[PDB]
Amino acid sequence: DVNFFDELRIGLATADDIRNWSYGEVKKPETINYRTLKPEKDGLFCEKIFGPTRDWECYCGKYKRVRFKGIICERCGVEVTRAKVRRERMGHIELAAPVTHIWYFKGVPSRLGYLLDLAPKDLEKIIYFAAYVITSVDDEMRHNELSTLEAEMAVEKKAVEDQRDADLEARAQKLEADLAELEAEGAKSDVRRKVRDSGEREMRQLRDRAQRELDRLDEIWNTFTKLAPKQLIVDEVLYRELQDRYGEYFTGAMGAESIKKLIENFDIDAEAESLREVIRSGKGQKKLRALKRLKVVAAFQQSGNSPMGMVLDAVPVIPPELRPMVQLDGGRFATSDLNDLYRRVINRNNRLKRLIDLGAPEIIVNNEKRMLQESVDALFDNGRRGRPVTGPGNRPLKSLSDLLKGKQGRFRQNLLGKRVDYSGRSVIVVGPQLKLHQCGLPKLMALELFKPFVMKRLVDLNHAQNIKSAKRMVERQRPQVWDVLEEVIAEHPVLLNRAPTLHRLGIQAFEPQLVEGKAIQLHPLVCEAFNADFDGDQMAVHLPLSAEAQAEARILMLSSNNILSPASGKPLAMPRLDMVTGLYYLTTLVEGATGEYQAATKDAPEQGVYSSPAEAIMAMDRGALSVRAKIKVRLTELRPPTDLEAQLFENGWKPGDAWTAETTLGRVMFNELLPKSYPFVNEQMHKKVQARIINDLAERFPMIVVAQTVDKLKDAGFYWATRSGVTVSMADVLVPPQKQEILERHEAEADAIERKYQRGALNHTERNESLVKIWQDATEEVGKALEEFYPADNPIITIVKSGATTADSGYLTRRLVDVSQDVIVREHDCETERGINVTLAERGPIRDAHVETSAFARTLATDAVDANGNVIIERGHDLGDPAIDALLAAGITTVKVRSVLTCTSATGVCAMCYGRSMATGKLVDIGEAVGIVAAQSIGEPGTQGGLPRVQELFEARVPRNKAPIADVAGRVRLEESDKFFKITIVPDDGGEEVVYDKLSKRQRLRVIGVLSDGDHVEVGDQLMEGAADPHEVLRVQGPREVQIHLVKEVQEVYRAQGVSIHDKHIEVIVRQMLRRVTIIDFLPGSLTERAEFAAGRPVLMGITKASLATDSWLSAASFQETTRVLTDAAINCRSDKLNGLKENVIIGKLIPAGTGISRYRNIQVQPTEEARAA
Ligand SMILES: [Zn+2]
Ligand SMILES: [Zn+2]
Repeated sequence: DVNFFDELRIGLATADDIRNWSYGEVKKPETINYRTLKPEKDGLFCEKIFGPTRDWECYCGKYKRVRFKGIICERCGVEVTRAKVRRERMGHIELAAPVTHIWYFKGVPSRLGYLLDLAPKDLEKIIYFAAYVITSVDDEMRHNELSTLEAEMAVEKKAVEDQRDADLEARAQKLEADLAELEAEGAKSDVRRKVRDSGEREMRQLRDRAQRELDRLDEIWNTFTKLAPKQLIVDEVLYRELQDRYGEYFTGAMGAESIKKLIENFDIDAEAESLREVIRSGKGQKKLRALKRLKVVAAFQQSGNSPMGMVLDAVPVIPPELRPMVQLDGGRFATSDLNDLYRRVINRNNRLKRLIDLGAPEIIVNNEKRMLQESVDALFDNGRRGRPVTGPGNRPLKSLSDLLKGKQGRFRQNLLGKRVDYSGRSVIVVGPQLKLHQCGLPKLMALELFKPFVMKRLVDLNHAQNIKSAKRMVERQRPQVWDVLEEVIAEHPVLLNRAPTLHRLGIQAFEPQLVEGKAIQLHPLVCEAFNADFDGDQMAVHLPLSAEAQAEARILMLSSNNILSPASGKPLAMPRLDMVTGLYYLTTLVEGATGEYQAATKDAPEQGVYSSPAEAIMAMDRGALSVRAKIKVRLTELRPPTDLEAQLFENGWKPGDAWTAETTLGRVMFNELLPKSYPFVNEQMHKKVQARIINDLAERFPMIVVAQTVDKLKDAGFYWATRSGVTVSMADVLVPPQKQEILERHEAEADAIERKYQRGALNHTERNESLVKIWQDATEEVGKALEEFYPADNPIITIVKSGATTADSGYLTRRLVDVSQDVIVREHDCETERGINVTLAERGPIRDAHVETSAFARTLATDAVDANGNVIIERGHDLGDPAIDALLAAGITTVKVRSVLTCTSATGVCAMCYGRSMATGKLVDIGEAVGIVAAQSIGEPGTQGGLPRVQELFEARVPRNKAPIADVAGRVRLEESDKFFKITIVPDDGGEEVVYDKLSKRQRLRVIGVLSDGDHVEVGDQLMEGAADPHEVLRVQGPREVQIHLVKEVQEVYRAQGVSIHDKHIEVIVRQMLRRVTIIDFLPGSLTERAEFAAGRPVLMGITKASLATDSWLSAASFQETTRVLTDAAINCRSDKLNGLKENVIIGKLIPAGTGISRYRNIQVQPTEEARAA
């Protein structure tokens, strides 16, 4: 209970370790008495072994008081201690015969098979009593008596030969005399042939019968002469022969005990040195099988674990409370399957003792041992071999393997989650009147949620004197407690979350406000992040308790601090669907509106101007001014545009100054919502515009400003969405009757052309092309009507013009997370000069469309200067959007920017290489777990040329349809075989021509225009449109290029669906694929870390393979291939440093990211001496 450890080591549990764990051997397969329902002595649940059922009470009760702690009762053998030990103490079962641990024997690849060099099929026949095996052979005695045995054996083989030849002549003698005697008597020719045919077969059968024994004897002599330990005999009559004669030279057995003997007479070191020598002689299958086999042999040599652990002499029994036997409510009983699996083991084990003691033919005994062997396999991993053990209803029993994994739908649930106190949920309803940092909380829910809190305040203010009175006071919902609730709730944040949780914005903090009703009121702007429809969705509420937790909610997870998508940097809390149309209408400009500005001439002065913005309101309330009119007024509090601001002042400003411009009264009221410092906009507030303006604000103003500014756009957006006058009815939804009639000629002409196609006037391609012209004619016709058909001021069009309008992908996101979770910023700067080139909106006489996801939010590796001229931007600059335009003037077409691919940080990555945090808009903060955020940023749209191609890339699999890349630079010769293509590259060396043999015409050539014969080609160009083998480009272009390629492919898929993911997210995932280099040979094994590293090569491997290769063994176990990881980890005897965050989550430690880093969890908070005086 120290809560802070360092390592976690695993190793094969020996028979002694098991005996040391156990608190007593369970001897009987008895659960509990059928009458008293008390635990039966010496059986499962035995209180003597595992512990008491009641705290400080022995079984008989002689010592039933709270005293006598840790004293064993001399009548029932029960220790006097808390009943909790009934969940910590184990038992054991002493096996009358050894047994194999199914994990090391059957788990692929066979650990025992590779350890003793026995094929798995052969090994299976040994442990399950299908064939004998030679344990020991005495050479010297055999060699000395070899002569006599040979002589005696020859005599025997001859005696058979003398008999065989002597028998055949007798039958032939009879037939010779018999057939002739029958021939003497009148008989048909066929009769003689039948007898002779029978006689010939009779002889044939007789010689072959003697030949059989000759081959048998020969096999006996050969098998004896070449007898050697580890040999296997399946005949069982041959073996019987070897025992009756020559029985003193050799020894053989079956089952686990023979396997145990071979391990006893086994020299790892002796063997370990032979196989090390064996690797050099024959390269191929022999050395390969030796290479694989040595890994296990070396693991046993380096570690102190005895390979004897693979065969158990004792079996551990899990505590009872984890396999509990419980009396169900309603009279029935329920119990774990382990008890029936343990029952099989102990039942058969005891019967064996019986059989052994009685003395029984080996068949009966061996049959019992095999049964015992199988019962332990079922106990550990049921069904792993043969038909699984089934109970009633033919359902397989839950083995230990199943319950550790979760093989019966338990693992998923463990990472499906664990439940938590101080929580609740309910259906959500819209909260249009809430501030962004607030949420509506049903009073009842907030009551039960804060129950403990309001209880203390209810007692302190002496409404009730004792705590018991406070509990009943809240339980009965006394009217006095509602005043104490607002006091405990004040400035106490809560966490809202809606499943499924895709990105980190799926959980946010809010200021709880007590509300009437049983529904949660959610702010309307956060619907985007939660993907929360109001069709009846429910949301969960959690209550942060500790100071650190509350602070994390106020600072890290607060609603108004998280506005920008942590994937694209785009704003999410930006208005949508209602406020868009409302703001669109407010700012729109209508010609000839009431009060329209008119520059009156020669009879009166202009009538469109107005004294101040307030006056226009009085003209709008009266019928004088339409908010959407083109009037002009003089504003004294808004800031003028940039271009017009220079002409007017250029030296001072207009906090109290005035100025005139012509805009809609609405466009005025709109700009009032923005900050005072922001320049006037004066535009129809299109959907796209609001994104621009909101983006700009995030860069120029703090968060609180944008939060309050978006709050003001919500109110205005809604208010004018109601006065918008947008409703559906018969007229608007009506589809034009003329469109249906015009298509009749459209459909008759497309069909009339089909009647001419059959006649022979079709011309076979123009006809098909002409039909498209007909079909295209209707498309043109609908456009000819569409805007003219429905009045420009149509509410359906206005909604369009304004812009207002599963687990398979989450399966991929899980592998993404598990491969990148340990990637966190660990230092501000690694100081590396390396970087990568960005195209930066090239091809101009023109900005690249993908600059926002490749160049935005980066940092320069080298200064950017435009020659001839001054340096445009200094290295290490943030490369904001304003910087791009400044860079655009210089005419630059490439930029070097730092990246996590080139970062040299020993641990994790550095801030400067990572760059700007998408959520904060500033430099990324040390400790940010950019890996998890990256996996989410990629996984979320996964549910949204699709997921198979993306999964094909991240898993590093050979492309579905392979496409060749250029192996060397030079010109290209193109040839066309029948149904094939040949592509020869004539190098500029010019050396050996590179020929790409056979290429399906179905997978046509790539494009520059389309490639032709004789074009120049570089060292990495893709020759045909398709997916190039990532392992191919790796060996060709090197690690730095494979990353550039993969990112280009992944981002192209997401770009195809209109998803904006910044490259750095994808890069974080790719970086983890090239971290290891294969050695396998100057070193023992391949795939050591690049930093860990006698020549090795750069390696490309999938996320699933890369994540399973992590140094933590319990992280790889909770991920995939559970049984496999433990077996290899137990053998190697690995120790986990508990460095990654997954591990700490399991044991309950602080994750080494965010508020858990060393630098951040050791802050000392003391008040300055200067402040205390006050
Ligand atoms: Zn007792
Ligand atoms: Zn770096």
